[PDB]
Amino acid sequence: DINEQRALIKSAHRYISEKLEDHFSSEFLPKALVICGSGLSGISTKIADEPKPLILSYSTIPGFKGELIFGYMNGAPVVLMNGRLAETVHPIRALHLLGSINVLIVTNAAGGINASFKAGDLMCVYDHINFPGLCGFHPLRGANFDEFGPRFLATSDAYDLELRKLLFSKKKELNIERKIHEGTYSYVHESRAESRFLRLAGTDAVGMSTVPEVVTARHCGWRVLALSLITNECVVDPPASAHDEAKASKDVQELIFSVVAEI
Amino acid sequence: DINEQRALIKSAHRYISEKLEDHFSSEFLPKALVICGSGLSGISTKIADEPKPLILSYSTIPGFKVSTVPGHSGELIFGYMNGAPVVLMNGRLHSYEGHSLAETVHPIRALHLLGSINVLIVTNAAGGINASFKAGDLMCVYDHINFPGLCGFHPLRGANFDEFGPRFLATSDAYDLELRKLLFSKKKELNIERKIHEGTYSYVHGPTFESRAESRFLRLAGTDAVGMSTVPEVVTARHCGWRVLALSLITNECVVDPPASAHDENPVPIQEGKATHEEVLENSAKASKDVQELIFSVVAEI
Amino acid sequence: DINEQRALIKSAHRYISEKLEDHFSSEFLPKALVICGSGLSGISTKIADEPKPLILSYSTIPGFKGELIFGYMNGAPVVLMNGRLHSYEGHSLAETVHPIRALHLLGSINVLIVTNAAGGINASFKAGDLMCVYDHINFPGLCGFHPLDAYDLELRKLLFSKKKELNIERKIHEGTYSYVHGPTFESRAESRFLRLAGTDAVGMSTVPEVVTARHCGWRVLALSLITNECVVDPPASAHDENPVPIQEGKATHEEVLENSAKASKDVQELIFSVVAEI
Ligand SMILES: O=c1[nH]cnc2c(C[N@@H+]3C[C@H](CO)[C@@H](O)C3)c[nH]c12
Ligand SMILES: O=c1[nH]cnc2c(C[N@H+]3C[C@H](CO)[C@@H](O)C3)c[nH]c12
Repeated sequence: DINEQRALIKSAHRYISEKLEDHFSSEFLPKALVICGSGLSGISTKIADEPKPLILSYSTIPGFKGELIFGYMNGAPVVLMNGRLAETVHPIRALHLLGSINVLIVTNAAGGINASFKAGDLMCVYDHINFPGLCGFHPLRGANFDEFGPRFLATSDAYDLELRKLLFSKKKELNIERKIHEGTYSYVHESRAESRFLRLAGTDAVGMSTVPEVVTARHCGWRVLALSLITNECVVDPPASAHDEAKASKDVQELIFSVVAEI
Repeated sequence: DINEQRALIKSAHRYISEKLEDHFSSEFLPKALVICGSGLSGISTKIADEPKPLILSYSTIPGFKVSTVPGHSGELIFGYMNGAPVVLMNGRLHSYEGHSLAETVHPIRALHLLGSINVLIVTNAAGGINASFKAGDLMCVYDHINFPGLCGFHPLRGANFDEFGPRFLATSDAYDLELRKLLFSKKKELNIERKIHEGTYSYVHGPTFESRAESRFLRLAGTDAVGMSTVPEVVTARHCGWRVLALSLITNECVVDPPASAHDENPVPIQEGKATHEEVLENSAKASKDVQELIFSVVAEI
Repeated sequence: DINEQRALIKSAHRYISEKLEDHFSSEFLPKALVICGSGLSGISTKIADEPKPLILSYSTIPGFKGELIFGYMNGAPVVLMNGRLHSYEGHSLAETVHPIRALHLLGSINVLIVTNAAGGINASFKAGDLMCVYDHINFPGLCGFHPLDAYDLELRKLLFSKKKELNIERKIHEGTYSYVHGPTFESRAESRFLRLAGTDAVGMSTVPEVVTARHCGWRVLALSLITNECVVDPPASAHDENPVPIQEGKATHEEVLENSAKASKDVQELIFSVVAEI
């Protein structure tokens, strides 16, 4: 089970590393993996046309259940995951074997739970609640990959302070007027009562991605920067009583483009 | 399948029972199962040399799964502690290792069939969520939160073992009052100064330590200490009709403050105070002698 | 699995549809499905004698893991589910809602009326009160357990108008039902948690049926019978010299069944009145 998972991770790396060497004139050693969430596939446009980026379809990569994009962004070599529990984070581990990536930048679309948030706002993630992981669906469940990281991983330090300071500094410099908050992302696998529960539980934004990748990247020792696009404000007010009578993506693109040059 | 689970339970029992009958000259009828938590395997040193104890490796008993952790694979130790026949589970299984909850509590079912055990004494290490707790303190468990259980991961899911207990088990009475009073009486008798709080333990799956927001969530939900075991064993023992005494060692203080903000002028490093397994083990080791002596005293009076 | 799940649902519909054709002289097209929860089998007595109702045991219907009763109630053609399935029994959520998906294929049902027993979490509720459900919290759904605006306002108003018309004194609250997996009754700390989470009543069923009915395009009316008041007080401390016994007030299935049966006549009268205006 872990033996087969290890072999598939090594096969994926083996394949990827070979394709890089055949494609690039110099060693390609990406400093970051960028995961483009829903509606944010335009991050790819920010990849320079020279040298010609390398594109591998997931179908072609051993053990990948979409495409991987290898190229330069603002002078830095990166990999983009265009589209996306053990198997869902397999790509992170396969890419870790390249031995160059030290930052995961992950973007997603999320529902606004914090009452201050409005659609179109951004939220830099500085904490998370991994609801399925508290219960029994967890990317690290099973035998530990001892070569990658520890059996018991702290997550109180999951969201790098310097990367967050960097993101905000870059926003003020490109003078982006879009609202950006800092808060807690809750991962779940939506009623008024459930949204109310999420709010009182401490949720600022909610969605069904990101956290398993953040946990897996942290397990590998990477730094993590995570950014949510608030697509809508969830309603928390009770139903009526029977007794009664893509502008965002553009901004995300430029933020990330700026960020990676200092990564 | 339940008829498959019954067969595995009956098989484990038969193996264990036959081992005992061949090892001890008097019928061995343990009154308590003691489950030893992280860093507390020292409890086994309280088993007397005479009569010779019996040690059964998990790897040799049907249905038992071994730890994925080397080389602590886990063993059942049958012997006399302070004159009382007991069985110790030296090592427990955790669901984060990849075992089903049913697998982690199978030994309780198998041992129930000996027909003598009426008390579970369960120990564990836990992170302190209650702000007043400090590493080194003990907490006597008088209540729990089974959040994974509410959400679909429950050791009693499936056809009910009607031979053992009710389809619908109350848990508002899970933590016997007289055993908790016994525990505190022994603290007094032994002049142990270590604090023993009383409070609520929450089971979470792991294997990550909790984020700040998760810990804040557990806190607002009423958690005093958090760990990755114990609750499914308690529930299963209760299903079998045993009384339960549960004792947590607070091995670390969960970090619950919001992380440094990007806007903060003098930020606290987000790594400050982070939990590590090494801190848990070293703190378990420091408190082990007190835990050993408390249990040694308790088993003579059950 | 999925293109085969579809086959089992069609197989169930074929079985049922032919049994109905064989049984009734005129086309029988039920407009409501009533799911009879814990201790509420008495609904069956409200089915009229003429035309004779058809009973189908769950054991003879393809894919069903109880009985289905097809007949007229207060002039309305309905189906009753006498017995429901629960995830704590080891059944997948898909298996627990299979009967709804099969019956949807008749193309005639447009209302689910679902009843259940529930523990009272709201401090003001008493055993014997009813609660009309207007919202829910799906706890297993947080982890992705899933069978595949929910609770019709006009049906809720209809329920209250019938309580008034029938002079039923029994209290009917309106509030939030929390679905938790079971099969244990909640600990004191768990019940206090549910209360702070916004729960008014707690139970181990219903939500997956509601979600499935909505997916099939049906309106939903859900009624909980409060059968017991959940214990919330912290248990006796070892330091208390005058402790309240930890067993005091504990939930039992016996209490649930007895209290379900006591409220059953009122619930039957309500549902009987409602289906005629569905
Ligand atoms: O206090 C409660 N907690 C959770 N569920 C129920 C229920 C509902 N049903 C009743 C049945 C156990 O009596 C089981 O299927 C859950 C009644 N009271 C409670
Ligand atoms: O802060 C905590 N959170 C969750 N569990 C534990 C435990 C119990 N542990 C011990 C072990 C990790 O150190 C693992 O099996 C769960 C001690 N401290 C904490």
